[PDB]
Amino acid sequence: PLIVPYNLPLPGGVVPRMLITILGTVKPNANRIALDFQRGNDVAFHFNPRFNENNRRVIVCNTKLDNNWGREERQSVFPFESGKPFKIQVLVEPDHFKVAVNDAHLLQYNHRVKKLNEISKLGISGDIDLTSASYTMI
Ligand SMILES: CO[C@@H]1[C@@H](n2cc(-c3ccc(Cl)c(F)c3F)nn2)[C@@H](O)[C@@H](CO)O[C@@H]1Cc1cn(C2(CF)COC2)nn1
Ligand SMILES: [Cl-]
Repeated sequence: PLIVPYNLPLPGGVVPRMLITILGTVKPNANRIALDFQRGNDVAFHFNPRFNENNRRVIVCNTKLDNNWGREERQSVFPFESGKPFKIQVLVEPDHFKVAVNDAHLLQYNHRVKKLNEISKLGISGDIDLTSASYTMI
């Protein structure tokens, strides 16, 4: 186990068939979790479970370019529970990131940042106990 915030290097960026697995436990009274796939200061893919946005649970996904947040893609299907162990898997495909949580498909996010081989860091932050963060090629 690791203390957040944690930054997982992605040397030479990401490539299709790369499967990034984040294991942890959601804190009791969790408010937010964030994964930030970064290309330098740009956030190619921000994955942001929010546990109480206007008393609703929502997944917010977005890209940050030149320090500006773009168009949010939102999803009400919310597989996380306060206090429970989770597995987030981000599978890099040619045209999108595919996200599955606890072995159930959650969402796809089309590549806005095109230079996959420059998405060289993954930041992990928010209301989790981080167990591990790793990747393999499928
Ligand atoms: C509150 O800041 C949010 C941003 N955010 C979260 C964290 C964050 C830090 C620390 C921790 Cl531990 C975490 F879990 C975290 F999520 N940092 N920045 C990010 O979630 C963004 C996504 O779109 O939304 C917000 C910012 C935002 C959104 N917008 C619009 C365009 F998108 C929506 O109408 C205009 N303009 N600004
Ligand atoms: Cl944090």
